[PDB]
Amino acid sequence: MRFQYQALLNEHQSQLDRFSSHIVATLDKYAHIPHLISKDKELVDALLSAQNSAQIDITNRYLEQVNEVIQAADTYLIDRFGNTIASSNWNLDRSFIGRNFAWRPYFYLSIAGQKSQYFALGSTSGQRGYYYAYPVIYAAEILGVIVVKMDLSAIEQGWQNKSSYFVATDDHQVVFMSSQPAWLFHSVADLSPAQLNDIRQSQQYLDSPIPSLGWQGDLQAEQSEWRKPEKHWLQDDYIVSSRPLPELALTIRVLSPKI
Ligand SMILES: [Ca+2]
Ligand SMILES: [Ca+2]
Repeated sequence: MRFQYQALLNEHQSQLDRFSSHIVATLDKYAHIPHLISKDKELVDALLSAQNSAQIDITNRYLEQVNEVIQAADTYLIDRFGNTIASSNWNLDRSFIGRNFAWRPYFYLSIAGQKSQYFALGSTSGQRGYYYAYPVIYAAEILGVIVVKMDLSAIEQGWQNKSSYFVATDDHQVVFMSSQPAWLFHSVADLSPAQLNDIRQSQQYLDSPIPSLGWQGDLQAEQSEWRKPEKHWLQDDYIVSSRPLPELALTIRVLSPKI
């Protein structure tokens, strides 16, 4: 079987190439949309007359149309103070209208004039998403931020292997996407109270308890093994190959049971 270990690592490299490709192709359908619509009349006019209900009506219906064309979860416009003033979900139970997101990194970074991206557990929706944001600029001034939130299903559904698993981990090794849903919002390895407090303060996963999956291993290695404490009652160990995707601040990992 060890006569098969290198071959498995080689196959892992191909799986990571194919999945990373799928991820990039899927995100590419949404990444440029905030810039595309950012200066559109409907968005700028709303930011300039945010308390004009007829204008907000026009802008809400436009964002709803855009959101349907791109098949995103939500597309919404935020003023320069962080308040959502128009949104594709204005007519849904999860309406973001009136909610303030100045505390979210995608708003903090984009109101400073740059494009930004982020992933999180949605605070109003309760749904995970990948977020792209872009500043709305008119007459050389930043007036607000436009955001597109993408549901993660098409990415997770692209993992079709039935003999291996994948997880996408953030910088604290918290599992944000996975082919095993039970591992979502758990860390790969134990975290200290201080680390858990930092995650909680960021609100990236809201108030989610972040339990530990308890694996041990070199989480910084491209090719490694994850094991449980010796003599533990379940030794579900794995051969694990990892591929960081810096732009996304996520590392993709493929896990194959060892033996
Ligand atoms: Ca435009
Ligand atoms: Ca084993």
